[PDB]
Amino acid sequence: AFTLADRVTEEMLADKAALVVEVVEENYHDAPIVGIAVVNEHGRFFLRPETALADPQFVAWLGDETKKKSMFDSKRAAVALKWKGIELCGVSFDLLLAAYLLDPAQGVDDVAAAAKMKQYEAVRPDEAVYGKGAKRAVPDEPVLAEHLVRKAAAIWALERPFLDELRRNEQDRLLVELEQPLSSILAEMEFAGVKVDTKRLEQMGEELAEQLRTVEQRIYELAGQEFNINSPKQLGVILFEKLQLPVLKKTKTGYSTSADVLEKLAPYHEIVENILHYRQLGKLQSTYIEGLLKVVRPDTKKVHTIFNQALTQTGRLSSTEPNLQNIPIRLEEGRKIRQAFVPSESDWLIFAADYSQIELRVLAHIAEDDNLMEAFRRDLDIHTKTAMDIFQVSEDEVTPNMRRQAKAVNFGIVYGISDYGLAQNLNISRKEAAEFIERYFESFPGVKRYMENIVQEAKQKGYVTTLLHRRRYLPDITSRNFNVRSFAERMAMNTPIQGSAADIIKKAMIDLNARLKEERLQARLLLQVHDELILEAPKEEMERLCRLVPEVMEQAVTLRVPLKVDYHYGSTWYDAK
DNA sequence: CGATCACGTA
DNA sequence: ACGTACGTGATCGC
Repeated sequence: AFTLADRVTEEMLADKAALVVEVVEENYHDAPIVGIAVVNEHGRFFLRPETALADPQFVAWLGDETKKKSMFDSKRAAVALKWKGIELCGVSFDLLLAAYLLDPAQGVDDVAAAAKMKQYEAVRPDEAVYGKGAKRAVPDEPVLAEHLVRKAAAIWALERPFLDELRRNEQDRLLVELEQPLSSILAEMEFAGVKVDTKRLEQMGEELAEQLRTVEQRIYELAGQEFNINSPKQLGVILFEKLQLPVLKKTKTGYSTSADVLEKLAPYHEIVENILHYRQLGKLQSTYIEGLLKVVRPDTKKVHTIFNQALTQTGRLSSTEPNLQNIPIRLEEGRKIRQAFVPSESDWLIFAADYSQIELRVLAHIAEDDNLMEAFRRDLDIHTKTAMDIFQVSEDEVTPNMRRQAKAVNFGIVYGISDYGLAQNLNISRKEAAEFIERYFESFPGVKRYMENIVQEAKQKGYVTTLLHRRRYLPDITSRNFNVRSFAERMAMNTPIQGSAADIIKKAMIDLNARLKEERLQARLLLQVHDELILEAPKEEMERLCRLVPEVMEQAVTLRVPLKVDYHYGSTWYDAK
């Protein structure tokens, strides 16, 4: 049972509690809190939020760092409270992050899923309580109050067994010193948001709209017929049946029209270059103009992403609503989108700092490959050096094509090398790709030993680990299906690299936040994009940031090779180049 | 409403 | 025979 409380009392304010601050909307920015539950040594309490959040003693308790709270997804609560002007402190255990670290593959998205990992089932999945999609709703108070108290009771019961397993895994510091402090930093970044120049975005959409109309009219006259260019089915009929273009790859239902396939078809018809261009413009228009404008806040003109900290299988963050980790940059036309991302205050600038080749530097460290470590100790161009070694030429004899192919080898090595995967990427035969791979391992025998050993270790232990002891279980490493087993082998090779790189930048973020506070800088973190950090700061702080930010990022961990950070700043995200 | 294509990023 | 890890939008089916 539990107390359905009319007022906040002293016994609800104990120095250790499980706390539920329920935000049902999936995007929690400026979202309602629908109910609160507190479980502690004195009992179990449900509080209505309009009462609790107006009570100065409850607000003081929330913000008291010495009053310890155990929660699930405390960032969601912390951010929803920030929009109400209320500080949440003292979160000493986050069951979402604890479950994520123990096993990211569970996809633990609610308390019930985490509870099931320890044979605790006296709590309902959130989706069973609130419903799915269209029929999603907050239930009546008796039903809501029981759910929130059951969630708090589950958190109360599950802290000890989760912490015990984290300790056995040597992941306790990973939770308490990395992921939990990072959660507070992400909460601040999301709450700050990024300012958008919506007038510039709208002007870009207008120009894109004209150019789409121009290319689309060109495609129709080249096909002698109007059709929905955005339908892969209609497009496949036009290309491979009407225009009789060669079919070099079929999908499941019909024909493949992916950009790769289209590159090869461009010699046969002028329509193919136009379809590629039409796809480029339509992607910018639908996803990065129209889509961005849909989630810009009309009052502040800011976007407030949500960084999912407990989703990826490697320890990376992801970013949603909007995804600010896939804003175009590779092609100049899309890169101009970044001109619409601007500082949030006048006389401020965008500052962007990125690790140089962090994945291959991590590989050099974990493989202890003499040649690879020496290449980074010389700060060589790694792809040119790889071409020199693979193709047995001096630096002067590396042609652009040779560097391009060596780069592709380097990407395959990080991803989990295979002759078929490299052959697909370089448009060469499997036998040729195998020759490249054999030459690579002759030049980097420590990497070869590492890759063999990590696959065997994944088989023996059942999992692989990162530098800071994140883990990923790989049960498919023992499969007798070649495809399934090969997937797991590539994951064994890639996850310690991608995951260790994630560990490093997460530590850098914690270290940076602490240095910014010590220095009393106004500069603030806005975004992380896997190997880069984006900040905004007064123009008068740029000189100090040019020294501080790369140093903090470079010193976040000590590896057998240096870490190298490049940086740029300017009046928009585009200009921070 | 739900997988599939496709394409954007590191 | 599949490159590693993500998210969004569109089409198309029931």
